[PDB]
Amino acid sequence: YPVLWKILWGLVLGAVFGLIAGHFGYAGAVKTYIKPFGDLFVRLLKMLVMPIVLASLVVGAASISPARLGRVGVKIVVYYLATSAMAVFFGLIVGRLFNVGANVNLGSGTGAQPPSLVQTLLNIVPTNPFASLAKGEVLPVIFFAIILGIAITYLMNRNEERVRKSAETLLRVFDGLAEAMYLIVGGVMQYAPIGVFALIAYVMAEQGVRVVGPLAKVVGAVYTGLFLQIVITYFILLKVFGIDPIKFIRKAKDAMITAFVTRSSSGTLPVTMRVAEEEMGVDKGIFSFTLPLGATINMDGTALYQGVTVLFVANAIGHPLTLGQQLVVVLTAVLASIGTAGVPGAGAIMLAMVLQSVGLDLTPGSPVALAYAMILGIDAILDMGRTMVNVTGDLAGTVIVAKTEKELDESKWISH
Amino acid sequence: KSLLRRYLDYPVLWKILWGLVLGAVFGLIAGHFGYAGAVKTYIKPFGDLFVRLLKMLVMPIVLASLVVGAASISPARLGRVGVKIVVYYLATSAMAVFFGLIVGRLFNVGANVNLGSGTGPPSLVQTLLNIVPTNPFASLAKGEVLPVIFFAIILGIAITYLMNRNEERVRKSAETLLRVFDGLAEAMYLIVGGVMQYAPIGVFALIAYVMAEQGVRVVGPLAKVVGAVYTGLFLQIVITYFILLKVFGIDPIKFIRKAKDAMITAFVTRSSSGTLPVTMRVAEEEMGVDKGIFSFTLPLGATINMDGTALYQGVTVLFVANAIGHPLTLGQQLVVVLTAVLASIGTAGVPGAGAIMLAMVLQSVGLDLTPGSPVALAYAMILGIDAILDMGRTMVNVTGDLAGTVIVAKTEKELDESKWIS
Amino acid sequence: KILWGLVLGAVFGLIAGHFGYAGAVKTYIKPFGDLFVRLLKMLVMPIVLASLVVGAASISPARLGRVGVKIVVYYLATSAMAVFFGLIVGRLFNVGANVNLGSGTGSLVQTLLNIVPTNPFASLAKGEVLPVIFFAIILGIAITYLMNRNEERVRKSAETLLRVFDGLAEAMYLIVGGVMQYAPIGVFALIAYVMAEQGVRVVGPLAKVVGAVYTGLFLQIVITYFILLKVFGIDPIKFIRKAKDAMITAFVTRSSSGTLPVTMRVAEEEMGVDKGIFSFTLPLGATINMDGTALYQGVTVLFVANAIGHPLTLGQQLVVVLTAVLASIGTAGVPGAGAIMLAMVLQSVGLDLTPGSPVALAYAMILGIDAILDMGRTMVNVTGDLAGTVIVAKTEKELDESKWIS
Ligand SMILES: CCCCCCCCCCO[C@@H]1O[C@H](CO)[C@@H](O[C@H]2O[C@H](CO)[C@@H](O)[C@H](O)[C@H]2O)[C@H](O)[C@H]1O
Ligand SMILES: N[C@H](CC(=O)O)C(=O)O
Ligand SMILES: N[C@H](CC(=O)O)C(=O)O
Ligand SMILES: N[C@H](CC(=O)O)C(=O)O
Ligand code: NA
Ligand code: NA
Ligand code: NA
Ligand code: NA
Ligand code: NA
Ligand code: NA
Ligand code: NA
Ligand code: NA
Ligand code: NA
Repeated sequence: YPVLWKILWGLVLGAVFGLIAGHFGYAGAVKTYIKPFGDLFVRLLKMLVMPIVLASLVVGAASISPARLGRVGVKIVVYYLATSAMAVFFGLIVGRLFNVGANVNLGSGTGAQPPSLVQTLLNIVPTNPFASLAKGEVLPVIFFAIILGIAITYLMNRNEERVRKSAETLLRVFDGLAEAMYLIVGGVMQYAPIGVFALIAYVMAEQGVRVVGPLAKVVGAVYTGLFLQIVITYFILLKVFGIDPIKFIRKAKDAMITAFVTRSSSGTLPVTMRVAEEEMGVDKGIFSFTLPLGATINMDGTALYQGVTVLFVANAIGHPLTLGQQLVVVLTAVLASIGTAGVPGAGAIMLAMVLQSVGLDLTPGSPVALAYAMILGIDAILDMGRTMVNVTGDLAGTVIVAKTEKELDESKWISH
Repeated sequence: KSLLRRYLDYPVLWKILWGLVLGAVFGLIAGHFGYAGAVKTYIKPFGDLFVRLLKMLVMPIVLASLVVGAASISPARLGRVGVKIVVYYLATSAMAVFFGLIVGRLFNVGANVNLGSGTGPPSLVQTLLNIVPTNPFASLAKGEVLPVIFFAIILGIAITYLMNRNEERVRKSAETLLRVFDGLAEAMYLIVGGVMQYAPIGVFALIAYVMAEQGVRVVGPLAKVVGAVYTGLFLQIVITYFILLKVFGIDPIKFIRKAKDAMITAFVTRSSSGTLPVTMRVAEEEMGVDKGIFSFTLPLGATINMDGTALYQGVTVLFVANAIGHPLTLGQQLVVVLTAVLASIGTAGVPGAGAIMLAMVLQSVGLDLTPGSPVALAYAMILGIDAILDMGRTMVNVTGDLAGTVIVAKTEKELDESKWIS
Repeated sequence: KILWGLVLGAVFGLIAGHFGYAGAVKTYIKPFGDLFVRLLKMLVMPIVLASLVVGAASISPARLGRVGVKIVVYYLATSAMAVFFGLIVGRLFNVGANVNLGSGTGSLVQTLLNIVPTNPFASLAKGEVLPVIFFAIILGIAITYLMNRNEERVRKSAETLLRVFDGLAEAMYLIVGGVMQYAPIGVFALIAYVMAEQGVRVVGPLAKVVGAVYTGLFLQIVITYFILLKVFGIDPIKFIRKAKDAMITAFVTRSSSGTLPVTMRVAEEEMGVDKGIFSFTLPLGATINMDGTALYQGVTVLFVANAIGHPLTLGQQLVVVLTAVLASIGTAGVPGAGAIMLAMVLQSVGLDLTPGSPVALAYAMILGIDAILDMGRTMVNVTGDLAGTVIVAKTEKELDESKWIS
């Protein structure tokens, strides 16, 4: 059965299974007897994340010039900010069509300390990479791996045979590791149809029943807005750089479906990278840098979930956001999506920062704190679709930057 | 550059047996004569150094040997080796509880404690998922062996795949990586050998401290617990291990003389995981087993195959249940076999975890450790002599790991018969 | 240029702390010093592990063993001299005699065993240098043994492994040099922040402590280091000129362990020591060889007892020499840890830090200027590591005599 089209079978069936079990009251059998298999699928991808990030980027940063890496960053970051900003802008319009939370009708009454930005930045530079590796801190690994692979290529270009042979040997240890990791990613993706089925079956069972109210109308709204981001911003950007966007989606889909049901960008980095190499044809000089960075700081789906649910609260308490306030949201939902860790649920946690920025404080027991908790009740329903666009923008950004740097192997894009 | 240097000249297997016998005589003297606090202060640190040294080697020598060994074998074999070692571990655990129950009733442990007592899916799955690590750098830093065993097996297998490629580039990268582990494994096994120079001293100290602290306590019905447990541990070795060993054509007397360094070390460190470096170096040099086997069976067995604990748990549960005037019926002892096997599989390879898990074995037959009850009193009588019993069991926990590794090896033709001829 | 940022930042921070903009300096200049510290920090664990595995293979145990026996004997004697200087310099300045406070008239072994790691992957993640030092020696010693095997097969495995450490060390030393491009800025920021916050406080008998502590630190360099250096035939003006990057990085980061990458690259590029030496003596000395701490402790211990009217007797000052040496060995190589350990030196002559007591006030006067004293302290903590590594290296002929000629 076509493995491009079989992981898609597990997604649908688990969704029907979980919706059916959820609508019929067996979600506790699904948590006990089905949830563990998706958890196994999650643990397997998780173990690959730290080595496959470290090794691919040491290799990739050696296997390219600094000035390219530097131009890749400036390019990928210019793309990343603007695709995030467009996501906020799309959620705001999609939130109004669906008219989210206007019928929740809570009275509220007429109404900062922004987190230090510098310490988050200094936090990029690790102070012990063995610790950042053991703690799982991807962004500090990205920094050390680039710094390291850059130094390895410098040492490969030295007059000594003794120095060249030591540095070149080190780089082979990383190349040996990276090639081994991409191998297992492909092997675990044999189980991927099952883990997908279990995760979506557990999720649909627990919060299926909850997608029935104006929360259901929220879900309708968030998924619609995510879609526009793809078919408008990604397809147009993809088609703009001469990439058949249908060939792009057809290649991304393994990374999209694991992103969806694991609700973790960082947890689906291995599939996103293996998709970026085998299917997409990107060179490690590119995706070994952009794909892990984007798993953290490029969350188009979160920046749009945050845009849609922020309108839901202000409507739900009778203090709708003015225009001048929605323009603060574009700034601050981008900032919060940059800050959102790539693990399940962290986007809701960061949504608070976005409210605190427009003057909707979450004082406990207040009407605002009530609307926030209506959202967190369907968070997994919205979490799946959110992480998917967080990854898809990482691939569309990697593929687009690659065709710009001549680092895209066009032999992989031929319907024959 | 010191003043004095004279040690290190004797058969280390014979001198490690010298430190064990002498330390037991020494600690017993401080016990009945009251210098047990000098031994904890002035002798225990040497046994502690010997433990830290073996401890530093565990994570590299498991990771490297199993990456090496797992690349150096075919998966369809590895899967059959696992199936073989796993069925052996279960049957021998079941056999140990079966022996502890029989040896426990023969010695009749705790039948005369005379405490009055009033006549009055969910949990295992996460333990399995937890075998799969979610970050191996962390599982390494945290010391999580079973997650590393998993990663190491999974890794080396991928390395052999890459060594078989049309590319000269992929083959040589994998081939290079594989050398780093092989380089690491050989360096670890080297240091194991250097450290085992200190082992006659470290063995002497550990047994001297334990015998000093808990010697005095082995005088009462706890002494009869000791009598039962050692008798069963002895029976488990000379009956089930010897009969099992001889059935597959291994001289059981040759096994013990090769195992002894691991046996004596497991005994005095009371930690399977802590005697793994000696257990593997013994599996290679003395036993003649190939890294394709013991790099998997020896770390897997240090955790999940505890024959010595599974017999300890059978004897002490009979001791407690007899001690409250509600002796165990047969139908319960068949639950003890079911549940002490389960609880011995769960017992971590650290000193004392068998008592901590012994509680789970009691909870399974209806002896709750509610505070102030008679039951909690008998459990604490056991925890009072746990070290005296901890030594003898970890010896049989490890002795059974070597016996299982060698027996599985000869069925896969992977044992070097040149060490067994003379 | 690292020496210009040090001068300019100190003049700058003194001015800002004098217009009350020390919180403007903490807000807008301290981060550059923190980047420079995080950058140097990331390198310590790899560049220590790799350099010592390499260096320990590339030398004989009996040398390493004799180097150790030599470096440890050097380490003790130079430390003991510092306290004797702090006692003399603290007594010369008569520190804290005008504080006039009335006072009432009437596990070590585990730290040793702690050197032996129990999981080296963990000791790596934790930043525990000394347990890595032990494992790296134990490892690298094993590699040459396997490279000195009859096998072609094992010779190539270990030779492969050793190259991984050599490849890593060479990248580490490379990055240290690149990070030192930023160092003129990071130095400026750190000294500007410290001068801003604690400048104002060098004004009282605290000023005389700063005067006293720095004066003795200088003698340790210009007397004991220079005399010992000249005794083994090393030009001290060429030495300091080579040491300076490690000195000034140690000065403004107040972390010996944080200056390890600069101290080692100075030991290789500038000094010319072989990894068989400095990859063992320099990380060992960052922890246990603190001349600068032992002199602070001698001067400030005199400061407390004078400030409370129970001056130390001779028999007591001779306990300070023993115990300020011991406390400097125990002081971690991070900012401030010498002050924390000064407490153990006070308790050693009977100045207990019972809360609210007169003793506890003099301690807190000292902790108010700790950073002003911490900078000068960590500088002589590494400066003594370089001087001894070079001196011990020349005794094992492992010093490159070509870098000391023009
Ligand atoms: C006890 C026996 C009960 C039998 C079933 C009765 C339960 C109520 C209807 C069930 O159908 C679901 O419930 C919501 C009904 O409101 C829909 O919400 C929503 O569904 C979309 C989003 O999923 C939104 O766009 C829609 O506006 C909104 O109707 C939802 O989709 C639909 O699947
Ligand atoms: N699901 C997480 C966080 C979120 O849901 O916002 C991610 O993008 O990786
Ligand atoms: N001694 C422990 C378990 C126990 O205490 O029984 C071991 O085998 O590692
Ligand atoms: N500054 C620290 C400790 C101290 O202040 O003494 C060091 O030298 O490493
Ligand atoms: Na974006
Ligand atoms: Na992303
Ligand atoms: Na983010
Ligand atoms: Na068993
Ligand atoms: Na065992
Ligand atoms: Na166990
Ligand atoms: Na010294
Ligand atoms: Na020092
Ligand atoms: Na110290």
